Amino acid sequence: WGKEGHEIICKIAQTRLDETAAKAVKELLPESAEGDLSSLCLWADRVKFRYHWSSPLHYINTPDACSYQYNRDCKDESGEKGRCVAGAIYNYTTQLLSYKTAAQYNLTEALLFVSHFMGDIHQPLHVSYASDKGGNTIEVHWYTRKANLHHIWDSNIIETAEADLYNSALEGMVDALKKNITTEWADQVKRWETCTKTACPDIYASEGIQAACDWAYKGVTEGDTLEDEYFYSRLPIVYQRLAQGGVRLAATLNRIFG
Ligand SMILES: *[C@@H]1O[C@H](CO)[C@@H](O[C@@H]2O[C@H](CO)[C@@H](O[C@@H]3O[C@H](CO)[C@@H](O)[C@H](O[C@H]4O[C@H](CO)[C@@H](O)[C@H](O)[C@@H]4O)[C@@H]3O)[C@H](O)[C@H]2NC(C)=O)[C@H](O)[C@H]1NC(C)=O
Ligand SMILES: *[C@@H]1O[C@H](CO)[C@@H](O[C@@H]2O[C@H](CO)[C@@H](O)[C@H](O)[C@H]2NC(C)=O)[C@H](O)[C@H]1NC(C)=O
Ligand SMILES: *[C@@H]1O[C@H](CO)[C@@H](O)[C@H](O)[C@H]1NC(C)=O
Ligand SMILES: [Zn+2]
Ligand SMILES: [Zn+2]
Ligand SMILES: [Zn+2]
Repeated sequence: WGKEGHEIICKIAQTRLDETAAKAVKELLPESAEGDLSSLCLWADRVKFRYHWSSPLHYINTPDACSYQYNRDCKDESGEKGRCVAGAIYNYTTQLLSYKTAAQYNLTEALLFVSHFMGDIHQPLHVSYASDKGGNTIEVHWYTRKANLHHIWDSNIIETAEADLYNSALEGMVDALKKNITTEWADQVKRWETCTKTACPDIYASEGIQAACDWAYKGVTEGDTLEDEYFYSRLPIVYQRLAQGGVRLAATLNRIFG
């Protein structure tokens, strides 16, 4: 996701932390954050080159098919196993288990990475085809503007919804997502939070590629103009994935710090 998606996910998550997790997050955040996790949920994107080793950790590349397997797909351009967003989530959640224990890692970074990557693993086109670079090479128009399909999913759909209903800001969208988490999707939310291991990234990635095939890629050809029909039909999936991301980020931090 772009800025708006990560902010939404982290705002939802921080309000769903239990007391012990809320305290740990406040302690691990720098003073400059003023206690707001969402103010740093794009930090990972800014260190893609400062920490070049981190760039493959934002996504998963799959073959041209609608399936994800950790062993097959979680690896970077040198084939190094684990170097994908799922592997990163396992890494940084494990690191955070070390908070306040008697026993090398910067746990502020671990928090910022897990927060961002929990978001990215929910963007459908972050678990999609290597052959089109997760939709980055699929050039279309979003209404009147040229854009690639990946960018439409990272940013354009959310921003257009913001402008359509929420006066070009994310607060109204956040409150509507929270409303639905409580009153429309309560049953689902309980399932989203369930994880028998730290975290369950492979579950999230498998959902993501299914969404990529069913919703993101579906019906789209190079050069198409995506407009109201695509926007209105895909918006609910975006809402679902943002809500899942926020719910799962909170549930994961609650497990880690409890
Ligand atoms: C789990 O989280 C940790 C902490 O963020 C993260 O560890 C980092 O791993 C990278 C490598 O993946 C380390 O970067 C290396 O640093 C060493 C020396 O400090 C350098 O020599 C390396 O440069 C060589 O290797 C590169 C290949 O990675 C080449 O491209 C390059 O040309 C050089 O030959 C490299 O920069 C980094 O230091 C650690 N940091 C810490 C604190 O351990 C780890 O990758 C995460 N794993 C996941 C998410 O799977
Ligand atoms: C733990 O990691 C964070 C993030 O990398 C470090 O905070 C950064 O520190 C650098 C250098 O002092 C500054 O330029 C940035 O302003 C800081 N970023 C943030 C988000 O706070 C922190 O210093 C690290 N702790 C260590 C290395 O002990
Ligand atoms: C909330 O759910 C209602 C009813 O299903 C739906 O009309 C609305 O679009 C949803 N809003 C969000 C932000 O998901
Ligand atoms: Zn993102
Ligand atoms: Zn992206
Ligand atoms: Zn990212």
